[PDB]
Amino acid sequence: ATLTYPFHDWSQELSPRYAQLRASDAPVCPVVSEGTGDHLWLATRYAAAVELLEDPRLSSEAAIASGAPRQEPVELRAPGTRADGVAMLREAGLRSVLADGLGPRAVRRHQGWINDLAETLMSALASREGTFDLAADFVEPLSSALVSRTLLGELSADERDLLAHCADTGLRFCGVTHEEQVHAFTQMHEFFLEHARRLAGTPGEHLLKLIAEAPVDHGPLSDEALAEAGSLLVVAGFPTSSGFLCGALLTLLRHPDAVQELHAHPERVPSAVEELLRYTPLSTGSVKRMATEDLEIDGVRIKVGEVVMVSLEAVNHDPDAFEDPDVFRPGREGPMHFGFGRGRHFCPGNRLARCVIEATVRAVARRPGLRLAVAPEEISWHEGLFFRRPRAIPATWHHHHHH
Ligand code: HEM
Ligand SMILES: Cn1cc(C[C@@H]2NC(=O)[C@@H]3CCCN3C2=O)c2ccccc21
Ligand SMILES: Cn1cc(C[C@@H]2NC(=O)[C@@H]3CCCN3C2=O)c2ccccc21
Ligand SMILES: [Zn+2]
Repeated sequence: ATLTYPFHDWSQELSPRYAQLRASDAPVCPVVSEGTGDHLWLATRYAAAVELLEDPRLSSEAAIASGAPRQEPVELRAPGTRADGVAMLREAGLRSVLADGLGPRAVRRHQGWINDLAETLMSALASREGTFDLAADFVEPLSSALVSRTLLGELSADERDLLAHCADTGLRFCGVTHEEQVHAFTQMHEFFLEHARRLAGTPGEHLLKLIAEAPVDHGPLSDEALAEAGSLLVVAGFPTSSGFLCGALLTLLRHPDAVQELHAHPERVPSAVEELLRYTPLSTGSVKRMATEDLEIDGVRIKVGEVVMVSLEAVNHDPDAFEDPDVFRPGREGPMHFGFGRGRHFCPGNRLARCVIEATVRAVARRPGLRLAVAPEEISWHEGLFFRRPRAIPATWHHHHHH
């Protein structure tokens, strides 16, 4: 009877399993990894997720460590490496560099070109008669520019392609062999071992530069430590940004009334950004934590060493938190969504993410003539990715009204 994980819901149609688990009485339900056979706890209710992700007895670092019970088929690392950029920066005493390079000051430095670039990419599409692909010709250049200009430094087109390929090949439940999946991480690691210092020295204020230039104990930060930072930034910023912006465009274009309302009321755009983060399902897996001591939540005993997963998508679609959870309702006042997680490990990139998301929403809201070119069921999805992404977003112009 035991349920295997994940649920193979690669499109935006969420698996019926979440509702089945949310209806269970317990705050966590047992599942078994389809890949490793590890037994895992899974939370799907908003209430349970708040308590679990606020608990200091559950450790992210410990669930990332090699050997932990895991949901993914292969370890997400170059073998023999720590591959925990967050722990790295904490160890190096560099938490403030990340906060400073992703905080509201950083956003203020980048929002100008981010908005100009969103507008450049969208106005460039106004010339297309017939069907064009918003994924290839809007999301990928915008997400590539975000990663290069705010995170890694000046990337060549080939380097961008390599890093994007490593993320798509490594961050998967299925669709590639184990050796190909390992090779994604070793290729990314070897790339940054060679190039991270050079990238950190390219012009601009990208985060890798700030990290490489920050004083730490005993000489400059090592090539291995910079490499660990590089791989963290790729997996944190690249497939997330491209997957989310793709899914958010699909949500907007499936709700032309919402787009038309934002066209008439730009002051409503920030509320729509937050609802996009609740409503648009990004990940096919779960955030995870390891218990560092026995604990009991609402009757369930979790033993030290066991791993607790929280499905943010399940949580964001919990009808006990959100009335009509499967309705895209941009003026929803609350409650607070789990699109960026919760607690200690709440996404440190959230301000930069919101900045790019808002730029994208406004580029659409200015042009309510932008339409999906096919029915939503006619969109094809990359199967097996941790971060959902359609193969293409075919779009077309009904008219060219803009302001
Ligand atoms: C420039 C873009 C981004 C950067 C630099 C970034 C950075 C990061 C980093 C470093 C972490 C790990 C934090 C930790 O474990 O302490 C993280 C976690 C997270 N990020 Fe972001 N991120 C970006 C974009 C996004 C986007 C677009 C989303 C969702 C739409 C997102 C959602 C999340 C979530 C839910 C977590 C929590 C994972 C957990 O609890 O283990 N991020 N991000
Ligand atoms: C942002 N983010 C952090 C982790 C944990 C761990 N931390 C790392 O630095 C390395 C780099 C390569 C893989 N890593 C990890 O999986 C993670 C996993 C899946 C998706 C996104 C993730
Ligand atoms: C919505 N959302 C969920 C996560 C957790 C991440 N999701 C996965 O599928 C993979 C599978 C193996 C481990 N994973 C994780 O820890 C996440 C990270 C960054 C940005 C957004 C995120
Ligand atoms: Zn108008």
